[PDB]
Amino acid sequence: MTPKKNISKGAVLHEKPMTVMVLTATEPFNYKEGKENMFHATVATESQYYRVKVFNMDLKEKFTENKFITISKYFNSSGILEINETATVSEAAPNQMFEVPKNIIRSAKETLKISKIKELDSGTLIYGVFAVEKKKVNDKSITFKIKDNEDNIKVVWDKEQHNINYEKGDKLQLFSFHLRKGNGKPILHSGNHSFIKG
Repeated sequence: MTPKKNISKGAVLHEKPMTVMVLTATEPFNYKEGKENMFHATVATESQYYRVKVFNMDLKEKFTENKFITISKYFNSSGILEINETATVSEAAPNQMFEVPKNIIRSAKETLKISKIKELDSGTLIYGVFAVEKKKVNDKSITFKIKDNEDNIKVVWDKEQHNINYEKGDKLQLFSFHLRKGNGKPILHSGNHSFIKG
């Protein structure tokens, strides 16, 4: 349970070595005061793409775009790969490299429509780029209203005493926001590793 530090629960250990190609990665950022920084990344095999959360800062150099890395002892939290100090992350061997299908790359950088987001299971982590229609700011949280051409949903953010400086008509890129579906209009909500980046 110390190999599983900073790892979301339910996450499954994968000793099975898998080589991926790095599509993108964010700048390292503080997600919890007193904790090591983390960054978000998007990777891809031939078959499909994965969203990745990395909690070992000693790996930032490794996570460069268009690079191929072989990972092992990584975790799987409901389709999301979580990498910590337990994992082995090395530069890939050439024979393990591959060509990533175009449709997979684009499906990785594609942003779902809000109306189709709303149909995903509650608890699903939501990534995407959305236009901002409306903003409400108070002391507990900031509530954005993001819009499509067809639909709008509310993205409420409670955690980092409002470091963010985005307003109406701007474009927000979201990371690891929780889709909450209950008795009422579904919302997107900030979680532990949730990250905004306009």
